[PDB]
Amino acid sequence: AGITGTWYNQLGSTFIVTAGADGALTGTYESAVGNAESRYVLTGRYDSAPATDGSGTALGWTVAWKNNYRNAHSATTWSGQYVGGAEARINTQWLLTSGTTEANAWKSTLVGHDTFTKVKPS
Amino acid sequence: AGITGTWYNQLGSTFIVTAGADGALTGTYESAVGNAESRYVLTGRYDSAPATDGSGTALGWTVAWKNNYRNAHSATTWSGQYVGGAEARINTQWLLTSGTTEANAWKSTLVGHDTFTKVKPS
Amino acid sequence: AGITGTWYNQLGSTFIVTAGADGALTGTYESAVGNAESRYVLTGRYDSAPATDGSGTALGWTVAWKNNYRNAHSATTWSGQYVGGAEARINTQWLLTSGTTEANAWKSTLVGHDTFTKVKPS
Amino acid sequence: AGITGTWYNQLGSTFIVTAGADGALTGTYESAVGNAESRYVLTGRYDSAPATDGSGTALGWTVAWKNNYRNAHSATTWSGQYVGGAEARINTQWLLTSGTTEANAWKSTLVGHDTFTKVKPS
Repeated sequence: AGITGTWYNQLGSTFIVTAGADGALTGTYESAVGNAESRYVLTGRYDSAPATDGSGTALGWTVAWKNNYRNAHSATTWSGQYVGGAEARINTQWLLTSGTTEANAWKSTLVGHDTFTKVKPS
Repeated sequence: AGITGTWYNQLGSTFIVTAGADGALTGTYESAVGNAESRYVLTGRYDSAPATDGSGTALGWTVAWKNNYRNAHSATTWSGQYVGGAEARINTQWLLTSGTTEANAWKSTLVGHDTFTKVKPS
Repeated sequence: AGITGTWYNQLGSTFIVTAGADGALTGTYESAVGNAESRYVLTGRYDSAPATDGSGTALGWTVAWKNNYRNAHSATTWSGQYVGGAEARINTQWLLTSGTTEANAWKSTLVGHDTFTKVKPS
Repeated sequence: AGITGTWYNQLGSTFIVTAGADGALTGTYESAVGNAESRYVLTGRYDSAPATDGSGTALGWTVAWKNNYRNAHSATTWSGQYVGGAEARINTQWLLTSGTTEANAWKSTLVGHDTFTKVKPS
């Protein structure tokens, strides 16, 4: 429970994630709101025995932007924490790297944040 | 091939990973050499068909810092690219997130970089 | 209008800043609203001829967390952009490096994000 | 106390910087080994009473990529620590932001690292 299920960020993006008993996160990422080729494999890990003091649950997952149809030659990883209950939400920061020449290494990695909630937004 | 194998970073951390045809990354991590008290589960994704024009192969992976010995209440994700050849390496940046309370949420995430080689460092 | 003035983020921090003619940012950052021993010097840079296509105004500044009464032995740099208009704001990502040692250098840099508006939260 | 002076990274970029006794950092950056058009104002802050326990000296500075010649509608912030001695060096992580539209704001900011030494490498 808790992590398992559908999450939406505040810009029309989805991922259905199942959380395993050991600490696994596997699922998909529907980069577009719906369509079977904006969909990408997702896998990750989470603190499957988190503090009880009212801290968040630490987690991260990875998606590589290749599927059956498309390749961005790149990948994103999210790192953050899960908060349950009233405003259940996943707070993250993310890195998105592209394969580059050595020459372009330096401009290879974008950084950002993102918040997913259990209820779609506007 | 290439990616599958054992990897070392400047600080003597190690990880043994398997790269699957799909795009799966599966192995373990160790943040303190010698001992298996720092053996944690790694799962990830990589670009199973990258752009042969000389660019790196994009990938990322996650490690939840909980195993059967200790629990850290935090996870790390690595974003980066793999390069093979005589100087084979994985160059990454990473986010380390600790579960916190609303209060310390601003102190939740560590950022860094990491270069992994097939050869143990001095 | 523009950048020059008073800004607020969600957590009760303010800075007052003057946007110099040729590209300077100078001012003070108060981490606690109405608290004297929490003012620190701010210095920065911004794009003084930003585009005319809707884009934001690139900017960044720095605070070394040392003043008259306190010294954290650390520093933050904010990088982001300014948007004027009805919903004026400065969207930022920040890095916070503390002085560490060789050994502990890995755990030296906090990463995050922040948004300042001309009009207080609640 | 030896922050002021000339600094190099491996991609043949320099900055010259003067560190006042008030926490100020003023200087020039020059992404080209030589070349007036490649010069940009630099301004920052550092910790002017750093601990003497073997920790680096925390600092950061900003550069807005507009000068008397060019405008890149962006700015970099570097955050990091000065390490003196004979292996003297400034270890940083940086954030590069361009002015984007709200639409492209997600790919606004690059991340990376950089090391500077008082001596040009390879």
